[PDB]
Amino acid sequence: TDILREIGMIARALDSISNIEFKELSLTRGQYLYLVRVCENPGIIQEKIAELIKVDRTTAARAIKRLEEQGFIYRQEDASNKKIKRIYATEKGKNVYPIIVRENQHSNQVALQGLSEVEISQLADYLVRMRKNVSEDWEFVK
Amino acid sequence: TDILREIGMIARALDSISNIEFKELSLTRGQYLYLVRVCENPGIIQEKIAELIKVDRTTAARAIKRLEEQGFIYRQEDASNKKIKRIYATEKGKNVYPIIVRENQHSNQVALQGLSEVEISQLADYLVRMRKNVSEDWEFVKKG
Repeated sequence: TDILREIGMIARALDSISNIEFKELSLTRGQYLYLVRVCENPGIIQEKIAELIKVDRTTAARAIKRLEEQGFIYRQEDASNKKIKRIYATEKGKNVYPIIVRENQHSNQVALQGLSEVEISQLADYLVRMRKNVSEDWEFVK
Repeated sequence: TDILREIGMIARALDSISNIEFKELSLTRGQYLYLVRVCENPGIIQEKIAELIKVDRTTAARAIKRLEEQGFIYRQEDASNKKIKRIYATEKGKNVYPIIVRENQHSNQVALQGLSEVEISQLADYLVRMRKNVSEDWEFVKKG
């Protein structure tokens, strides 16, 4: 099979599922990805967020603004440097985060059905290496 | 290691690379995905393309609509049912398709650097299983 094509189909199917199940939480269209990174990294900046999620800064910028408008996060300029805008989860964001975490844990269980622990262990090694290979190529292309 | 987290980062990284490299070819934002499926499946219907690419029917309709506007594909209405449209690549779509095919092949080579033939074969098997797993779950979720 086409390895990258399979990876893309897995990613898009998961995204399509989330657009349905997170509809009532207003975290569709990948919004939950951003909230998860903000909750795991209080005080993080837009630039770093895009780096982690692997998207362009304009894309990340729009996602963050939307999350703010929906009340999941808030931003605060640094007193020292006005240029640094730190992102934090609001009470609402910290409230829904756990559901997203558990839903993600469930998605993994669904995706990994049929695979044993040692098989999942090898898979993990291959994927991390691929992610590193592709992330580096992205930097190079950027 | 969060397996799906890795899968997601790899997919988004590739998408981000495509948005830069296909910019002059008018195929960014995943548009190349639809052109490829159309060239691989001449005459395919919108419903089926969304199923293969794993997206909702409206997202696919939007992508297919943009491809038509940018002259990559055309849609012919079925004689028995005007609402059914078979999608075909235009001359422009066919001319560009090969470039996309080779660019995707290059992306796989970059991604798989270091992995042996045997490891890649095992990976392929694991990914096919995963894809079937999540595809059926999506199908179930959709059949609400």
